[PDB]
Amino acid sequence: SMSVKKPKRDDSKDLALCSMILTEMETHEDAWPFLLPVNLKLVPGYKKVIKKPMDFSTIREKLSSGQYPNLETFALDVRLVFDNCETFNEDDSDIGRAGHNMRKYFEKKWTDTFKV
Ligand SMILES: CC(=O)N1CCc2[nH]c3ccc(Cl)cc3c2C1
Repeated sequence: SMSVKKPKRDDSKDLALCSMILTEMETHEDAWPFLLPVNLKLVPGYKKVIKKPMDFSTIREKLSSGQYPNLETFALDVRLVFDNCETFNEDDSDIGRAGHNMRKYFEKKWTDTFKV
């Protein structure tokens, strides 16, 4: 509260570390569904159903331009990619599997980097 803060957890390297995680995300073999925004003119249903589209390129641009106030808003956008993928894709599809795989890969990197 006013004049009462817990000790400052060091956040100076967060930007760089989130960038590194994102690079690892971008270069994963199963990232292909997520690299660019879904083409809303070419994918029937997507626009109406998915209220907040997100993709890796959009996250990279937001990151590079200071649009994440903190590491948690970054993780919210990453998770949004996978949440959308689950909303739109059957688990037993290539893309549904890719999303589960990428979520798993992300969350380990996330824990190991910021919670281990
Ligand atoms: C991620 C997802 O729900 N999408 C919607 C379905 C879909 N199909 C694709 C084929 C090729 C590429 Cl590169 C991406 C896609 C997507 C993206």
